[PDB]
Amino acid sequence: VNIVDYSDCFEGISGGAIFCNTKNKEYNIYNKELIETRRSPCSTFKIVSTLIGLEKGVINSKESVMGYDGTDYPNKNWNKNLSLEEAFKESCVWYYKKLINKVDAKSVQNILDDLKYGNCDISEWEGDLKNGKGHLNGFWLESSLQISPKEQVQTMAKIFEGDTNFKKEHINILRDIMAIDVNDANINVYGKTGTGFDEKNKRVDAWFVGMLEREGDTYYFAIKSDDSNKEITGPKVKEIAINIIKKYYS
Ligand SMILES: *C(=O)N1C[C@H](NOS(=O)(=O)O)CC[C@H]1C(N)=O
Repeated sequence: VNIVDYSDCFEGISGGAIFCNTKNKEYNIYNKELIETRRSPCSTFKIVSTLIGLEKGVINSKESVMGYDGTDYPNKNWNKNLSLEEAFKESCVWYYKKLINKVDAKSVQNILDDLKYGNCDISEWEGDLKNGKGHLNGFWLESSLQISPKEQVQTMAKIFEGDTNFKKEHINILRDIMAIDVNDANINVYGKTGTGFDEKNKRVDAWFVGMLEREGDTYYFAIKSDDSNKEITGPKVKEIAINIIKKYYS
């Protein structure tokens, strides 16, 4: 366990980072207090909800559809019968809400327990209804479910090292749709952003969680901001993450 200083890459934004290589068990941690603090995963939960949907047969491939019903949305790309691959990359909330609402709560509880997914608290299934957004809500979006950056990395490692019961075929679908283009062919980067605002503490929950492959070595990582500036989003934290990878993990 090395405590490290990635602060230059955060360019003044409050946050932390953790990178873990399970072959030689080197944990690199920036801002240990934050890295151990549980927070809502927001859209990073789509990593796990994709696997849940595949395991239960709600979806079957990166092509699979959820039966778009014509509802109007402001994001152009949500207004179509999009595939799993597209819904993941667009972070399409209606697709993943429809997916998860086809699965019984006990099945979800037992999967989260098996993954040690933070507090595994799905008690507020419908999510943070006080924000007014109705069905565009769920337990994983600033609601009952909370996970620390360290636990995210531990979960990613268990999934992608083959240490869960999820089918290898399903793991590989998730790998395919998480792949990121970082304009450097010598590293393979995979991940998912997440964006929320913690109304109680007036801080963002801005995430980028995933994995890095670089010549035999694999690092599992989680980068997280808790800044008070509402302009700090998951996509912004992904840029920070990419800068860290390029500076320190190349
Ligand atoms: C997930 O966090 N959400 C869905 C969507 N994706 O955000 S991302 O660009 O950080 O991946 C928008 C924000 C958020 C939500 N409000 O539901």
